[PDB]
Amino acid sequence: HSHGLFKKLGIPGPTPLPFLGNILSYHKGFCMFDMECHKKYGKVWGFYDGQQPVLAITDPDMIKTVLVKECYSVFTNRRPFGPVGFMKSAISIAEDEEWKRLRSLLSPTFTSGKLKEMVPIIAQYGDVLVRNLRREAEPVTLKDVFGAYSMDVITSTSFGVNIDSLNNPQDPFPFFLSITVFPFLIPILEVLNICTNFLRKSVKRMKESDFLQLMIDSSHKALSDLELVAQSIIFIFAGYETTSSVLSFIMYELATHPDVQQKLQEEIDAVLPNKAPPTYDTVLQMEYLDMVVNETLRLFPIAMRLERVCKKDVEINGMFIPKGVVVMIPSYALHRDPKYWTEPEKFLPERFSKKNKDNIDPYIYTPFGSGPRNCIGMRFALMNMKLALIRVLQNFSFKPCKETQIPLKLSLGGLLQPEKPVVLKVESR
Amino acid sequence: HSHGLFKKLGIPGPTPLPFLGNILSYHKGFCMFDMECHKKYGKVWGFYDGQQPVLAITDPDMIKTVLVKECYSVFTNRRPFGPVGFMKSAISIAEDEEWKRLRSLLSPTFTSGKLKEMVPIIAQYGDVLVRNLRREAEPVTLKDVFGAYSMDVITSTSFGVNIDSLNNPQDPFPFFLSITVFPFLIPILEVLNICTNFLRKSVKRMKESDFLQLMIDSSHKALSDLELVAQSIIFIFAGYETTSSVLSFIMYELATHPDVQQKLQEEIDAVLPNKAPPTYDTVLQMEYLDMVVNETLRLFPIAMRLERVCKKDVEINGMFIPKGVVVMIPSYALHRDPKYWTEPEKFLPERFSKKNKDNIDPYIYTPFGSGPRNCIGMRFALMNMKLALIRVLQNFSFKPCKETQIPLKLSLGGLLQPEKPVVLKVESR
Ligand code: HEM
Ligand code: HEM
Ligand SMILES: O=C(N[C@H](CS[C@H](Cc1ccccc1)C(=O)NCCCc1cccnc1)Cc1cccc2ccccc12)c1cccnc1
Ligand SMILES: O=C(N[C@H](CS[C@H](Cc1ccccc1)C(=O)NCCCc1cccnc1)Cc1cccc2ccccc12)c1cccnc1
Repeated sequence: HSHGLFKKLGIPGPTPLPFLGNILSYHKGFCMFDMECHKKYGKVWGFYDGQQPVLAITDPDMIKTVLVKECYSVFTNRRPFGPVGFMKSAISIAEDEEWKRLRSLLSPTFTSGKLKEMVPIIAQYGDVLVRNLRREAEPVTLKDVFGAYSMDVITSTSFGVNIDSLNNPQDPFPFFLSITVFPFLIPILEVLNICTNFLRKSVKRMKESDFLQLMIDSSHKALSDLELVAQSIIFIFAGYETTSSVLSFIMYELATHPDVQQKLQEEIDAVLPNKAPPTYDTVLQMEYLDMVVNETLRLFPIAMRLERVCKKDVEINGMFIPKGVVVMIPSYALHRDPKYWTEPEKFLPERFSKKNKDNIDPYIYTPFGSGPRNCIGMRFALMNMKLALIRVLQNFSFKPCKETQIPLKLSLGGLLQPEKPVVLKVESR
Repeated sequence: HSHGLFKKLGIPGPTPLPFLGNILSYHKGFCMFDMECHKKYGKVWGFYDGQQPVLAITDPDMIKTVLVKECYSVFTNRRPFGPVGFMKSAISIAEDEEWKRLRSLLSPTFTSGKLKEMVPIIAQYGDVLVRNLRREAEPVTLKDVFGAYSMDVITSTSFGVNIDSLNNPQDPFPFFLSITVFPFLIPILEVLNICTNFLRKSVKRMKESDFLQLMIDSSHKALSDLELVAQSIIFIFAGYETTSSVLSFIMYELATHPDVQQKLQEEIDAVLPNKAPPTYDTVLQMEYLDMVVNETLRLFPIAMRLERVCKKDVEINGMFIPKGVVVMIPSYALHRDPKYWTEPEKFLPERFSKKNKDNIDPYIYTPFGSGPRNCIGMRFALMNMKLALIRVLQNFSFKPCKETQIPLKLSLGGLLQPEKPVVLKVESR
């Protein structure tokens, strides 16, 4: 069918098989597929997820045109996910005009000062972590401890609840993607009644009569109860998973690089002497801390792939793109590209130093994306993580163990998840 | 699911059943449904074809906004038909940018002078009709004789072929619409390989090395062989069916109204004395002839329903419409509306007289639609029909028979087709 598209465009790529397209080459994960295609075909290439044509671009100017220059008019939406039901109205899933409203509706949640009156609330949960951390079983599953914290902070910044997750919490947060081959079955399930339930109303209950309160405020600017919940489901998952997952990845690199973990712990002692309470302005000046979370986001991107659906015919940077093609930016392949990073498989936070910050193109390293559809909780995630990295390193040191996977191997599937959990030996001072 | 839409909009209509919506009320045809809903709910009402919300409008200013004012930006497309395959690129089926190109590509086919150098070719096939008509079996199936002619003229104006259809032609030109209830299965069949074949290449053969020649001319302005054929399939079907079907409907009203058939035959004798050959300018001045084809198009519209898919949220004439709603204009219900026509079930061509032409709103009587997506072959159809009505009435008179359905009843399904064919007794002079 559409498998002759890239042939007619003069665009190279792996020859697709009938119906399946190129999905068979995902047997080592799409990152390995993206990197190998990046080396065999160059700056641009096309392939097929089933019968869906995907155009991969690695040129920075062209990437900037897709994510920024032609976002509103052409590349407004990502690949349509489903079946979801009412979750179609979630901001990270909605399209065009409905998303444009949801973005403007939820933008003021993480402004400059909106995060400033969060630290007094976030700081309290930090101690709860150091208390549950101070346990002396003289490794530790870094994910659960970080997940307990990250759930406690996003459920508190969005709504009013604290949860010492030493006991059981209620947040219940895969291997199913046949649609990517055969997605034409999504409209089948949109009427087959396919989707949350416990949380689909547990959130809905919230009346409180602030993310929750800056929404019940609900002129072409309304918000149903399900809409309230649909945004809450996204914010809770993103605040729990993304934070905790990256925090554990950061700790793995700190344990396997004692010089970096030690030089960072020196940074926290100086700027915050006598283990002073982390404020909103002390985080924003620890420079080496910023480099450490930045270099970890390079080697372990949560996206791995950035994508935009072409909505109408375009010619960008001297190349025509038809409607309905998914334009993909292989962030993982670009973050590991030896053409932009020397020894790219190595953990070296000096890439983001004061002098080396200029050599980085902001359209090759895009851990939060860019443009109007970038990560809306980027600054909340950076602050929530850095507030965590500061207090946990002011008190503890982290060290490998016999139950630690070294070198850490990432699930060769479709998730910035490790094969084995990060279990590090925690030591105290 | 979406069945609560019109309830939340304050818009009345028949309460839908699960999954089916309101399709059950089509048991007397959608025209009866449109007329009865027009009388029970007023100027605007909504219903569901399955789970697809359809908004019916009868206000002329609002109809003008949909068909004309907001065509390019909002109401660019009709209901997506399928499964078709390569026929998706046919102009009457394509969407937005692809249709916008196909319209500009095929517009010059029926200009002012483009039809003027057609009459010398069309006139020859007229005689072929009067020859096959002069047969004296002293009724006649009006459709086959008209269909033989209308196929001979559109296959000649578009490509080079004549066909005395006294013998067998090759044009092979239903009752299947489950999709209207359950259309989510269309993308299933777009990959299940569901569609023409004989004609899918019989047309393709055309090389000729003029509709065919003004296309092989095939910069973002190309046309594949299938595209050539896909447009040819539409032009052939429209030139054969629409012409012959309306011609037979016109003859039925002329046979059942001898005063109108006689007054029209007087009109042809005067303007064209001594049965002078019909030219391009003699057709354009027979005024009563124009009224007769106009009044027949009122009682027997080929559309019955005009529809546009709402592509983005709009507020038109003080009413909000969400994305994805099909806006329907019930042409049949409006053509039979006693509020705009006195005794609307009666055949009275004086409604379109010189003085009575002003009382007609051009957005209540829309047999060819209006706006950028109107009938592109309107003037070719009007000329091709009037050129036929002139010569066939210059020689013959048409009269009811025992094998004639009086009063004629239309298929209560979804087609301007009669229940029984128009079989009239043809007499000569
Ligand atoms: C280390 C932490 C995080 C990373 C690396 C990350 C990464 C990303 C990326 C790559 C995108 C897509 C950008 C694009 O396609 O151009 C995105 C979007 C988004 N992020 Fe995050 N994210 C993080 C944390 C969070 C948090 C804490 C929230 C809290 C609400 C959040 C909410 C969202 C939403 C709602 C979107 C979709 C925005 C839209 O569709 O308009 N993210 N994020
Ligand atoms: C009595 C004869 C005819 C009638 C009553 C008729 C009626 C119509 C109507 C109601 C529409 C839709 C307009 C709208 O939705 O606003 C249409 C569209 C169209 N007609 Fe006809 N038609 C006739 C003959 C023809 C002929 C002879 C052709 C020859 C090519 C033709 C080609 C088309 C095409 C291609 C479209 C689609 C235009 C587009 O999608 O841009 N029609 N017609
Ligand atoms: O993942 C698909 N689309 C997605 C859009 S839906 C997806 C559904 C979902 C809901 C609840 C839990 C888990 C998944 C969704 O809401 N996620 C973002 C919600 C929270 C979050 C996570 C991470 C960074 N910030 C924010 C596009 C998308 C948006 C934002 C961030 C993303 C990060 C990685 C990958 C995709 C991303 C997809 C996959 C296969 C086929 N088609 C579509
Ligand atoms: O009929 C559907 N859509 C249609 C768009 S496809 C339809 C498919 C088809 C191809 C070949 C033979 C018969 C049908 C198509 O090409 N016709 C127009 C082709 C010739 C023609 C006929 C009549 C007046 N002029 C021109 C919308 C549409 C366009 C133009 C004129 C129309 C007249 C009456 C009704 C619909 C019309 C539909 C039905 C159910 C569900 N969804 C969609």
